Amino acid sequence: HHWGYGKHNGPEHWHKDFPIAKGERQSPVDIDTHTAKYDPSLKPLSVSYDQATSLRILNNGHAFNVEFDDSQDKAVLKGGPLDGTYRLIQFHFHWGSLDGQGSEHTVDKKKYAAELHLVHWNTKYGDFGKAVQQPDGLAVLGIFLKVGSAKPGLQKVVDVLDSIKTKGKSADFTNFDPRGLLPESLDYWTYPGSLTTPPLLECVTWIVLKEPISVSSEQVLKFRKLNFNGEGEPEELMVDNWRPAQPLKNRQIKASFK
Ligand SMILES: [Zn+2]
Repeated sequence: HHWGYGKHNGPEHWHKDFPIAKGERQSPVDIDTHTAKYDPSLKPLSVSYDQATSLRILNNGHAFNVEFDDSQDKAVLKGGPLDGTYRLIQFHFHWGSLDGQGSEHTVDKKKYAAELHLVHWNTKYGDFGKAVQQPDGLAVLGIFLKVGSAKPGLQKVVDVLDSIKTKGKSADFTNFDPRGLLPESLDYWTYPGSLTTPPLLECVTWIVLKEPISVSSEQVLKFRKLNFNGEGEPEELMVDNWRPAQPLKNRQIKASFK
């Protein structure tokens, strides 16, 4: 015990250990599509994942992370609102107990069934731990998931989840291609924000794609069989591991598209 997503340790309690939870640039936020303004100076997003090297998948007790080798510029995000080069370190998801909830960002108050976060750190700061101390340290690519057709490129992830059911379990997860999780369009919204889990550091340029990917009910059902607890502990399904929308405060959300 420790922050989490339960009644006694969930998002409304995080500010006691992490006072930045009530900060000026917290995430996620609701994206009001009518208020977001098209910014013609935003540059196309460059997602360069052809040399991505996945290594491992880990249940960390709040989500599962697919981890990459970030010891060289293999998988990088550049362009869009970003200055410089950001290296992929891990992706993970947030999801609900029901299809009507699960995403962290919302779009005109709509909640999606889940949200994928591809986390990248700015190579100008040398390593992730230094990057999170900087206002432009991370770039997180957020992708909404809706339930409908299966996402073929997700299936290798869902099929390994039985081997990392409980907190602290990991499994080898090499040769996974994250290009198979992207939608067709790279149109996006962007704003300055934070990590959505403690320590809630205000170090993220968010890039949230407009186009959701579709996953099947069977795929998200397997997410919901994971556990927040460790092996041999009372079972607590890993569901509703999302932080709700936070006040936008003095921020503007920009759109890459008209
Ligand atoms: Zn996340």
